[PDB]
Amino acid sequence: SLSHKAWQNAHAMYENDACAKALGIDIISMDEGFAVVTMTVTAQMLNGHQSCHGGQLFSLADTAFAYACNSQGLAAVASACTIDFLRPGFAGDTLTATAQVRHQGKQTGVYDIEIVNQQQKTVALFRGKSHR
Amino acid sequence: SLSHKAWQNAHAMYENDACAKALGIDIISMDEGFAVVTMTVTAQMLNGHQSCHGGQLFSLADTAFAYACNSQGLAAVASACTIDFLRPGFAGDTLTATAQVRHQGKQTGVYDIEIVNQQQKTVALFRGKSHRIGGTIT
Amino acid sequence: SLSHKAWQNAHAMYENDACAKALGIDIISMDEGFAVVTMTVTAQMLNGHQSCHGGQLFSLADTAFAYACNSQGLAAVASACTIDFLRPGFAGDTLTATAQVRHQGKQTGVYDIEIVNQQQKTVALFRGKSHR
Amino acid sequence: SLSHKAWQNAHAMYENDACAKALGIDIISMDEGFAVVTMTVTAQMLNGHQSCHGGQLFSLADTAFAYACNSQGLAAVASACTIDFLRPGFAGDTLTATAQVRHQGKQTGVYDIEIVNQQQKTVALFRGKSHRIGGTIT
Repeated sequence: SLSHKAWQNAHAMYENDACAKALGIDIISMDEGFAVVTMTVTAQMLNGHQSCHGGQLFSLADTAFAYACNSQGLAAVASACTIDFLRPGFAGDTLTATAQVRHQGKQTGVYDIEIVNQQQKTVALFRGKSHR
Repeated sequence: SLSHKAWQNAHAMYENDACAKALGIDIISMDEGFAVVTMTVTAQMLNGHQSCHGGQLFSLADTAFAYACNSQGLAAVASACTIDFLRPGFAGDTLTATAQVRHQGKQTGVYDIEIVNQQQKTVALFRGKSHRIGGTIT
Repeated sequence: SLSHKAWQNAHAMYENDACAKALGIDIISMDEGFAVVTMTVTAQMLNGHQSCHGGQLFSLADTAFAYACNSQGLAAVASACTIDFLRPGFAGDTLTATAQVRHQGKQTGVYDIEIVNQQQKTVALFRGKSHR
Repeated sequence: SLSHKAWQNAHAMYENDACAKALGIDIISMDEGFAVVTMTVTAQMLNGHQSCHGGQLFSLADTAFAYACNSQGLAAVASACTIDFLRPGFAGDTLTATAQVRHQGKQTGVYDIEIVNQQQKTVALFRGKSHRIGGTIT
């Protein structure tokens, strides 16, 4: 019932935590409809121009997004995502991704995620459309 | 010709692409403004629904995109892009990403990528915008 | 029944035709899941830099899209749209918008629209996500 | 100060903006990187569901966007953008589009626009990318 819903919440949280662990992502701040997580770029994530590969950035943002869904028990997947890359993230940068619900409908939602560096400059903007 | 140059560029890039090699991406087709790459979904890449993670799918699309927009010999990177996820990728699924130039100016370009599984079903649609960053490729 | 569905088709077509009329849009070619329509930019559509305003371009593309939905009886609205503007459309250009279904799900779809000028250069690319 | 300059720019542009005037757009707030504009949905703008047309909604968002990204005094145009439609706009609805800078480099910028109706419900979310085209505004 209620207890199945609670179980699903806890299950979605365990899964999100396992991906975060495996990516080296830490929760810094989290509350209703938002989450701020951090990650350090390591030399293992560099593309040929020595910056963070777009797929790690996309995961870091996906994980922040999952945590923002999960702050309110609203487990969802992304159905679409738009991303502006403004500056590269280099090895050793500490990247902070904030995700924030902007609209939550009956079946779908829109979430914005901003990734910034340790100089507080914007590395990337995402807007995602979610489903569930 | 243009296709031979496109493949030389792609061989140069792939030879030091550890993300592509780590994910098992192979390149199967190359022409100027055009690339087709391939990857098998292994269990390691799955979320809680036994479905491929977005970042792996994004990475596949971004790889066909990097090849297609670097194929003319001018180093270029993504400034922006959009992805629609249409169907899950399940373990064992073989996924083919095809990237095709829609516009290429002196500095900027637009490239459409489609990811299709072995049943010929669309998994995902991506559209990427590139920016040349100066000089020749890595 | 069937005849209600047929009536709705014909009704959606009349509406799309009235918007096209009011925008000066002509059908050039149309078939299952695609439509190619044209429009001339008039001096009444210019912004301050003397090019077509983005909202006329958006309408021209919306109308091509409606006609592509309607080619197969699949009346829909756009829920999201992404647009790259590559070159302006100037007064007197004849702009051709092609719309093409790329995916059609149970409730939703994706359509691509390209607008080109009379020199066959690309003026704008749209990708739309549709609903119905 | 910065806001006074922002409003001078906006008065200069609006004074010859016939699309804004034709659609009844008014400007109500201006600061550097920031603009709020307003419009009432009349019957003339409705589709077959008695709902505002996308192009009118797009035009409203693009107007707040043009104001916000021209507010620093450097002529700039949209190179790309994306819109999510969330709720219909019905006749009589008063719609407010607020545009806020997320990034502004020397040449390019990103601006987020939200359209809200008189019940404070979101109608639409738009994100636009701008490109400066040289010199001062029209």
